[PDB]
Amino acid sequence: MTTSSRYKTELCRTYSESGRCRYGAKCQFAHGLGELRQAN
Ligand SMILES: [Zn+2]
Repeated sequence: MTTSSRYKTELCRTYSESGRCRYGAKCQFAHGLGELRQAN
């Protein structure tokens, strides 16, 4: 069963290198590629 929602499916890829960080300081997913649940 696990969580019945869970956050997004993205990940701090190149972002973590001070790039963009769609959620600077608050990033957990939404960022560069982030296609865990779309190719992984
Ligand atoms: Zn980030």
